[PDB]
Amino acid sequence: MQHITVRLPKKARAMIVGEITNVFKDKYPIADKLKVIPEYDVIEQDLCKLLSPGFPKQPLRVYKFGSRITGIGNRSSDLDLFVDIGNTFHTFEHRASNATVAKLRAMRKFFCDSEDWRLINFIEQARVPIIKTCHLPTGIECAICLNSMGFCNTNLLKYIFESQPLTQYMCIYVKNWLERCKLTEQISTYSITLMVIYFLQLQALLPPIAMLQIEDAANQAVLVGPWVVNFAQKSFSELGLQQLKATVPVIKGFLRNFFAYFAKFDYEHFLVCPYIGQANVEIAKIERMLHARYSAYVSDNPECSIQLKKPMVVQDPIQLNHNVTKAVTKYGLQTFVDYCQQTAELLEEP
Ligand SMILES: O=c1ccn([C@@H]2O[C@H](COP(=O)(O)OP(=O)(O)OP(=O)(O)O)[C@@H](O)[C@H]2O)c(=O)[nH]1
Ligand SMILES: O=c1ccn([C@@H]2O[C@H](COP(=O)(O)OP(=O)(O)OP(=O)(O)O)[C@@H](O)[C@H]2O)c(=O)[nH]1
Ligand SMILES: [Mg+2]
Repeated sequence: MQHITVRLPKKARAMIVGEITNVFKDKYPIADKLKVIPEYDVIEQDLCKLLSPGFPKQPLRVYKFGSRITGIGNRSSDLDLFVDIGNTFHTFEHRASNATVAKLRAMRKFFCDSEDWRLINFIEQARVPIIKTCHLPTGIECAICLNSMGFCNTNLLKYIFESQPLTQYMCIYVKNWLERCKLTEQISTYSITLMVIYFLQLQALLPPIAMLQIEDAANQAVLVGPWVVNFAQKSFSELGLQQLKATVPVIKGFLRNFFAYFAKFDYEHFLVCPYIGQANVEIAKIERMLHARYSAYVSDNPECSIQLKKPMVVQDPIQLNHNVTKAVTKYGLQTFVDYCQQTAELLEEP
């Protein structure tokens, strides 16, 4: 019923009204530690040893990505892995090719037969097909794919989080909030990460991604199909952006404003747009504001444009044809908005 507000789940309410310190006391130091632990080298080595024989004359490289690597993971987080077999890094696949699916199918048997791996699930129908498998010596669940784009946006998030740590604290908070609100079926960890990034861009605390991707005599694009996946690694001092120390008061204030902002955002006409990094980016206008490679890509592939006829539009800042919240329904959006409203209220000072 659209005339009634969806009540914030008690599990979320107890954590919000509870101290924000308890939300980080343990979570931030764990997340920081998990950016680099020796277990990941063991996983990398075991994965290469396992898979090389199946692809004998081909280069093979493992790329770690996802929340562990960016610094918002916890001990139960998966480890996301991109296996590059035969220099596919720079090849864009909107949906996986038959050749990609064949390689993933071949990889399945290796994990099945190995004593060191428990095959959990082989997901073939997804946008990004993945093999979910537990590395038994470490106990870490690995999510293995053949698509480089997540690794690319992981390196962007890592730069953002390291340059402006407030961002990372906020993402740890909002990730946990999403879980306690039971919103993860429609809004992913990565979606809410992009929302935090966009919010802070509007506070002049983060640069637009477009500004990091100027193509001139000094800087050339790394391309994955039509997408520019590199970025200038400028100091924030050179960018002219201040770098805050995240304290509990500071985080609490930015979080209240975050939820207040997305509580009142006009999802019918505007999109969350970390590429442009400015306020009030119109759904009606975004496609004309993108780089010429986008226009050329869609002109040749009109079925592959960003999906804008959706309740909630959050555009990936690198894979510009991807609305990462395209699965949010009308009622799921109302639920999100209602939860944001109630959360910002509980974060007010007296
Ligand atoms: O490289 C990736 C990409 C995505 N994912 C994660 O896989 C999960 C499922 O991905 P989606 O949320 O996109 O839903 P889906 O499987 O039905 O595929 P589409 O609707 O987009 O067509 C999501 O939680 C995503 O974050 C990865 O783990 N690795
Ligand atoms: O829509 C999507 C979803 C996911 N991804 C890419 O897949 C990465 C892994 O997608 P995950 O679903 O594993 O999320 P996450 O690792 O960021 O956080 P967890 O819930 O696992 O702790 C994401 O961090 C992103 O790089 C996309 O590129 N697009
Ligand atoms: Mg992950």
